[PDB]
Amino acid sequence: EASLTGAGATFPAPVYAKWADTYQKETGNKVNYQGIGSSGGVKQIIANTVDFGASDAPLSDEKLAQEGLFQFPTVIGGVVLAVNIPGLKSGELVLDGKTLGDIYLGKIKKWDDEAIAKLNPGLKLPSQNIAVVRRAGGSGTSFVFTSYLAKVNEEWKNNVGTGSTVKWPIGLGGKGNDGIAAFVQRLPGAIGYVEYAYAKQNNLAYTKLISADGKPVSPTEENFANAAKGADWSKTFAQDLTNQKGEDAWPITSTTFILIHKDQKKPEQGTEVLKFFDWAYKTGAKQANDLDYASLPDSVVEQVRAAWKTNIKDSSGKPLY
Ligand SMILES: [Cl-]
Repeated sequence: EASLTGAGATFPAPVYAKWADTYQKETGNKVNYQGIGSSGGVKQIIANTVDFGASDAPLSDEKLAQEGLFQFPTVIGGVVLAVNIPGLKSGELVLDGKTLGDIYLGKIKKWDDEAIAKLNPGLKLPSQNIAVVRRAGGSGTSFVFTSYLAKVNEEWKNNVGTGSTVKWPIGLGGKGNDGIAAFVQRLPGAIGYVEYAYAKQNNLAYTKLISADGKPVSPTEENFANAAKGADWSKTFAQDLTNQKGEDAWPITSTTFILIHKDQKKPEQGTEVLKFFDWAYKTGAKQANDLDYASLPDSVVEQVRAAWKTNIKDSSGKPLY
C-alpha cells in the first residue's frame, strides 16, 4: 500500500477526491489531494513537493520539455455562471458571450439591463445590482473563463486578456471554486464562474449560454462531451474546448491535466501514481459521470497509456509502465 500526494486545480477536486476515497477502499492505497489552485499545483510539482501536480491550464510542449514534465488529461468538465437573482430559478436566464464579457467589464450593472432583457424576452428581471465575483489567486478556471471571454468580447480581449490571473475590471475575490460558490450563495445579485459540480452540489442556480453555433444550451455532462467531439486529440492533449462549434456544445468547456516528472527519482511513487490514474480510467467513469464530468474517449486513454510507456522512466531509463 502506497501513500501519494497531489496538489492543484480545484476544478476536478470533487471527482479526484471521490476516486481517491474509492481507490483506498478497494486497494488500501491513499491519495491525498490538496485543492490549492492550478498555479500552485504547477509550482509544487516543479518544486517536487508532491507526487503529481494538477492544472486546468496546459503547459506548452516547450515548457514541459524544459521542466522535464509530462502532462495528460483526465476528465472533461464545464464552467458555469452561478447566480443569486431573487425570483429566478436555475436555468432560466440566458446570457451570450458578449453580454457576459460586458458584465465582467463592469459595463452592465443591473440585472434588468436592456442587454439582458433582450436575451430573455419572457423574463421578469429585477432592478437588482450585479455583484461580480471572480477568483482571488492563480486559477485554471480563470484561465478557461478568460480564454472564452477574449473570444467573444473584443473589449475584454484588448483590455484584460487571457490568464490564470488578470487585472479584473471589477469583482470581489473568492478563494477556490468553493469560495466562489460560497460568495454567490451569500450575495443577492451575485454572478460567479464555477466548475459545474460546485454549482450543483451547493444548489446554486446557473444560467444557460448561447453556443458558438448561436443556440441556447444548458450545462450538462453530455454538453461538455459535445464540445469536445471535434477535438483532434491525436494531434495534442492540450485541446482548447472553449466556444466550440457543434450541436449542444457547452461553450465554456475544458479538460484538466495531471503533471508528473518524466525522470522519476522515487519510481515506486511514480509507478503508484500511474496505477491510480490507470485504475481511474479503467474503473472511475461512473464516479466522474455521477459528478457530471465527461470521460475522455477510449482512444485518448490509449494514447495516454502509450505515452506513459514511452515517457516515464526511473533514473536508469527503465519505464515505469
Ligand atoms: Cl483562488
